[PDB]
Amino acid sequence: MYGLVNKAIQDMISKHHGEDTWEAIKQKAGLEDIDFFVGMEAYSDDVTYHLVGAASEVLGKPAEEWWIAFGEYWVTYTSEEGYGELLASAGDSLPEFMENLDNLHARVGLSFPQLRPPAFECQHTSSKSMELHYQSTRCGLAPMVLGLLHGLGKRFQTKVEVTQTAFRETGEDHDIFSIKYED
Ligand code: HEM
Repeated sequence: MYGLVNKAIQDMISKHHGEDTWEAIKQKAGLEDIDFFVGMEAYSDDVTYHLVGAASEVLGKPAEEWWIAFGEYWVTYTSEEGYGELLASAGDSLPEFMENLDNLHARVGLSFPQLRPPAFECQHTSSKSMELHYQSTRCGLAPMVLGLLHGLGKRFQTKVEVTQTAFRETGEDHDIFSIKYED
């Protein structure tokens, strides 16, 4: 993934747990040599998965829970490190934001030429609920998606109830979530 994802993970860990801990994770992740992540440069996806795995091993929480925290953090991080206006442009409610998300990543992808973005399709079941289809070229990021949804709930001051109803990792086609939301 592009370096800014890896910077966000370093930032979250460093902010929440201090620099010393970060270094132990980075070493455990096999990344001691990498002096710093370059935000606009592409890295092997392995780098990200290893950081998350090393974070779990060092701080002893399941990786799924790290991905959730990271997903939530990403909503603030992007808003604060150069993508505040882009986020604002994608709307001011959860269902509108989710409808715009593919176009938001198309916009990111004009700037990050090698981007492999997720794909999100909404099927609205009422004015306050939807089924969300999440398609990805990657494995294991559903929990990041749960955390991102919670991040968006906070951004829009909206209560978001999310339950995963289909799983990419089993045979099923792709991850699906049922979501209810209200203000
Ligand atoms: C705020 C709501 C957002 C959500 C819910 C979201 C969702 C996701 C998800 C689930 C992924 C994981 C990749 C995959 O599924 O294959 C991802 C990747 C990524 N997103 Fe977004 N995203 C959001 C906002 C943004 C913003 C504002 C940016 C601006 C930079 C951004 C840039 C990226 C980048 C660089 C990647 C890594 C993909 C790669 O390197 O190929 N995202 N996003």
